[PDB]
Amino acid sequence: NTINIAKNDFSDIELAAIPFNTLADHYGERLAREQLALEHESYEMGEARFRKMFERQLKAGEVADNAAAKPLITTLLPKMIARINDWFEEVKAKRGKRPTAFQFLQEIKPEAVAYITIKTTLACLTSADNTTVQAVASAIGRAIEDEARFGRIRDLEAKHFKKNVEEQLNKRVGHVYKKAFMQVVEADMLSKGLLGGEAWSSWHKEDSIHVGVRCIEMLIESTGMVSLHRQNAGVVGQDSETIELAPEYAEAIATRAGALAGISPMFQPCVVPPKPWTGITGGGYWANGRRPLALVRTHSKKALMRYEDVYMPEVYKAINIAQNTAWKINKKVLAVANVITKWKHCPVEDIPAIEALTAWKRAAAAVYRKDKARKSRRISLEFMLEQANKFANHKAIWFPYNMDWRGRVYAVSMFNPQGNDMTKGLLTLAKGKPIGKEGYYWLKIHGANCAGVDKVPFPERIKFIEENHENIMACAKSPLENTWWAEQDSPFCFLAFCFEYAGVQHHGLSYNCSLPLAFDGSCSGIQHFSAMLRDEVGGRAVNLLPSETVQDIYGIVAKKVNEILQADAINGTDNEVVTVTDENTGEISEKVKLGTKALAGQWLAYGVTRSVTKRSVMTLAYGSKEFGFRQQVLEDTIQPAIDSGKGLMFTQPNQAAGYMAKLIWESVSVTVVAAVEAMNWLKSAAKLLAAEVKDKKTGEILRKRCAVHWVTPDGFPVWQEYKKPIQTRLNLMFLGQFRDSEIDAHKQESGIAPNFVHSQDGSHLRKTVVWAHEKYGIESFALIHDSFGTIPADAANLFKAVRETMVDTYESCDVLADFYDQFADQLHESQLDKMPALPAKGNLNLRDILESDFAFA
DNA sequence: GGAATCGATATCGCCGC
RNA sequence: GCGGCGAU
DNA sequence: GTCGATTCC
Ligand SMILES: Nc1ncnc2c1ncn2[C@@H]1O[C@H](COP(=O)(O)CP(=O)(O)OP(=O)(O)O)[C@@H](O)[C@H]1O
Ligand SMILES: [Mg+2]
Ligand SMILES: [Mg+2]
Repeated sequence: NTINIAKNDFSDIELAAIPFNTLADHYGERLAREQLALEHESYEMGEARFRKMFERQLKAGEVADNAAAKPLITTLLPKMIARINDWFEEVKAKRGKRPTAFQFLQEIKPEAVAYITIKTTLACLTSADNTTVQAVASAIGRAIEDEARFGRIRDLEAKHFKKNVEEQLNKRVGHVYKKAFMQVVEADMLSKGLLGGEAWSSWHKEDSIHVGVRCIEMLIESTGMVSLHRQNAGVVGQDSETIELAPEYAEAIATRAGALAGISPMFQPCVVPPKPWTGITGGGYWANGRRPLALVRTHSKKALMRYEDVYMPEVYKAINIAQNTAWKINKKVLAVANVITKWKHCPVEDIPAIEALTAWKRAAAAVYRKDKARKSRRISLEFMLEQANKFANHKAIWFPYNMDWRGRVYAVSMFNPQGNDMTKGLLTLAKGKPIGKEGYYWLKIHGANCAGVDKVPFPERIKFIEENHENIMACAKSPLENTWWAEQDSPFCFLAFCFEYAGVQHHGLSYNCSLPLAFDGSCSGIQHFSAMLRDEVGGRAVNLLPSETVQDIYGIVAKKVNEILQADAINGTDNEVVTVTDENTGEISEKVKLGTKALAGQWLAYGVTRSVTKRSVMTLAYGSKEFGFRQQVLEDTIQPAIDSGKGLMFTQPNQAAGYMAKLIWESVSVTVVAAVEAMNWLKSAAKLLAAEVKDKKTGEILRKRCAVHWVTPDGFPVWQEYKKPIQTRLNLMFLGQFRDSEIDAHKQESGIAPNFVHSQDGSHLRKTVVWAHEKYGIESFALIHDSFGTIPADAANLFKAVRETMVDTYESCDVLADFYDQFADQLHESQLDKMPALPAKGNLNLRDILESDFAFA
């Protein structure tokens, strides 16, 4: 019984009587009457959102795992753990055989029990009918039992062995299986590890009821959450004492849930250009919803305020400029999806084209997930395709844009430009230009990108387009009769285009064409680093330097690795049988340690190509180094290998993947040395600044833990402040939640590298939005972090504006150093030496960028 | 110092138990 | 919180 | 299960 918010609350955002004459005037009565009734819906779609989710929270008893009920259990668990702590001193300070519950409740951490009760309590209390203290008490015990039993595993026996457990534990969902897991763990733990009995088999259902009853007692004692009243006293088959939730506390919830359901808005797009950003907040949507948009998406309220008075117009315009872009539904494209999705889970998934256990149960696991997604993935489809259907007859729709704490612009709504193929393919720009002989040279280029040809020179890409002109046309003539679009690396977009490419043919270059051609960078990551350090080797790689042949970072590190293989294939170490005794069993074993010489043999035997290197290198920007590739190598190619038929050669999977790692790791830390250096330098910087330098002779705080802060080239300032709570409260099979804060130096030193590049690309895009807006009449953009698009016509320009906006930023500054000046005077006296120097620069000439056909942006 | 522990892919979003 | 999805 | 790097004895 939740306080329906859908009253005077949402009523707030009045779509007919509010100071909205501002919009009316500016766009009209209808659109301004629309924008507000929409926004209003968003919330109405937000409340509903909350209810149905809250419905199944009660309907499974998980009403404790709901933010609506978590504020009570915060003042409710201190009262209850204290009373059980006095009660343990009440019978300990009194001779005579100790109560039935007290023998057991002396095994499970009291705090735990304390909670265990609260939860399963409210859970059964929200059941259909059965609330009797009989079944109730039975439940509580049932559970507490489990925790003293399997919590001993996590306490002494698997002190470290638990590592191998935790993992498969969390992965296990639902009370049942989690138990299924812990019993089988127990049966093998005493079968090898620590020995003893199982003094829980003596725990009769009686013992269980006993526990579950003395607790509840403690519960109505310490608190009044539940009043223990008699149900029809004076009857033999009706007089049963039962539990009821204190009407007061029930209101707390119904109320907390009420106000909650009103801050989860379903952000739609706008009917009228968004409300420019004046600062910090109030931006994007127009109404004054009980959920304003922040300029920046941040975690802590204070962190957002640090912006309030900051100056940065370069930035405020970017958002605003970019946010003004008008788009429209691709009415043609949509009636294609409107057909094929109603005849297929995935319009483009299947179209008629021309180690025993640990493996059989390996693929079995597959077949499970692969169907999880196929159903989650359609859950998102059904959404888009709906949104899309709402706004198909609208003349033009707009998207508000925030930023993440590090810069990056995002749209606000759910259905947005930064979608997936299908998504992006329903979205084309509202104002067009006529195309022109140069505007169409780019339609076509795009068309080449959308079909997968993009690592071959632009004429080529055009060759392609032209060789298949008939096809394309086919598709655009009749889309449903031809699946050639579909099979294309980006179908729904690539078919976006085919309807344009046939508009050209029917109207010659005078064709008004609003479709977003987009210029994607190579690996923004390495790029920036390689520029901010003039690394010609590296830039070459991401195509910072112009070339005739599209350079492919993966393909080249592939290379550098095949070169090491063959070098070990001839020299290198030989095998080696080393003895490995198990940590749990103490059993002796024989394991031959494949040597470089052979490992390679295999590698070579398998067939190393771009595809064995991609992921590792493409994530190299987020941190992964030598260690993290193993896992990747192994599962991204070694496993699916064996599990595919090939893989024979993979005698020691782990060893083959331990090795390939290092190879990769050596082959990239020489191709993008830049990225390597810049990242590590940065990583140092943050470590230091994270540290809590003291004197271990006073154990005195010399310079507390410093966060990290810098300012992007376009005026944006980023604040890397990762906080870790000092709490804790792990539970086994039920929950295990909440119980001040401090900077978590690890998170801190981790997230610098990525974040920094990530705020940087940030600046860069915000600038090209501006630059190419002011300097060239371009007023219509497609923004995807590292992907800029515009209409066929302004296209020619964009392409250059970027290669421009870029070289400007790297020429004019050295964020690396600038970044120094930022913390420099914050490094305590003592650490002034552990801070390595800014790596030397290179011989790259940024100005080359301006002529790199392939480093689009 | 030396032996004992955490940790290893970044930010945004949606959905779900 | 874990799971999955999707965006770079 | 390698590499190491930071913590407490
Ligand atoms: N290990 C990883 N973890 C998370 N996201 C990853 C990832 N590896 C790749 N991705 C994402 O997956 C996407 C891969 O798309 P692809 O089309 O395979 C890459 P690409 O950069 O166009 O090169 P390609 O043409 O060689 O495929 C990237 O957009 C990236 O953001
Ligand atoms: Mg690609
Ligand atoms: Mg990526």
